[PDB]
Amino acid sequence: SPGIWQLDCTHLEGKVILVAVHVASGYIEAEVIPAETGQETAYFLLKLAGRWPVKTVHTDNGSNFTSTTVKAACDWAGIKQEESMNKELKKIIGQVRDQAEHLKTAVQMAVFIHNHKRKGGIGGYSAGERIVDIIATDIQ
Amino acid sequence: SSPGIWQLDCTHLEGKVILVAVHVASGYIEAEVIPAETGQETAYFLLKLAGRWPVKTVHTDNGSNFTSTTVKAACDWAGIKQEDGIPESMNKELKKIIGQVRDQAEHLKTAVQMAVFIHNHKRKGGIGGYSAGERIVDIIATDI
Ligand SMILES: OC[C@H]1O[C@@](CO)(O[C@H]2O[C@H](CO)[C@@H](O)[C@H](O)[C@H]2O)[C@@H](O)[C@@H]1O
Repeated sequence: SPGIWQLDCTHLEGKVILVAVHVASGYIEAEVIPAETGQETAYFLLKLAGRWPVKTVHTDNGSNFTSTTVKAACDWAGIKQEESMNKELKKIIGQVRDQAEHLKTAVQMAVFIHNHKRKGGIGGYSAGERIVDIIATDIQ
Repeated sequence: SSPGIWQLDCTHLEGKVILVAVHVASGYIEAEVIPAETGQETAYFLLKLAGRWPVKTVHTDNGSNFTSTTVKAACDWAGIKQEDGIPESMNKELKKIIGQVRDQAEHLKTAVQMAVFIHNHKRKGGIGGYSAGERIVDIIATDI
């Protein structure tokens, strides 16, 4: 399961947030985009796949994933197309929304907070640690 | 060669600005095309980067975008030690790869990400070696 991601959209302050969750780790990446378009989705996926070993993305079946540009991006990147941390992200965005002028800044603060937050006590791991451990282990 | 050290540079192509972050120990890169080297764009890039990797230190070219208060405030928030002026065949490398995929993309920003993808997946050191992508996670992993 190291190459499995789930992608979802969130709408906030009349803007769109694209969120990718690495399913096995809970690690997230996110971008704020003007609108939920095929071009933006394709670009997002291309960035994701240049950064992590992406094999499969699970999506809602919106039209932004059907587009020919998204299909070309996925073909090129070797990606196959097919809420727990999602309500959380919204939560953290609120907790810090005041520390920032723009929405996209608060979003990236929340991603930061989420990915570095240790789960559990001493002995625990953050999501950022889990994803790299999983991938490093897979590579052996 | 600490695992937490990144170098940021900029490169210009077709009248556009590419901000590049290089994980020094592994050669792994991240990049974005931005409208101009401003404080807020730079600060936004750094905050995203720090959200995705354990960034302890960033070496910069001391450009005016880094001396801006917006960037210094981002580094402070993210706990990044900003090291300005601390010392490049990487930019030559990225530009070369960008050339090899440029006719597959309608827009430069797309060709840049494709180039980043190719660089990070390229096996270095022969069939027996590893890519920058493999190297960064092997270096950064705390519990294998
Ligand atoms: O290069 C523009 C491209 O980047 C995206 C994210 O994929 O926009 C975000 O990232 C840029 C680079 O950091 C920022 O300049 C921009 O403001 C931010 O929204 C895409 O939306 C866009 O196509």
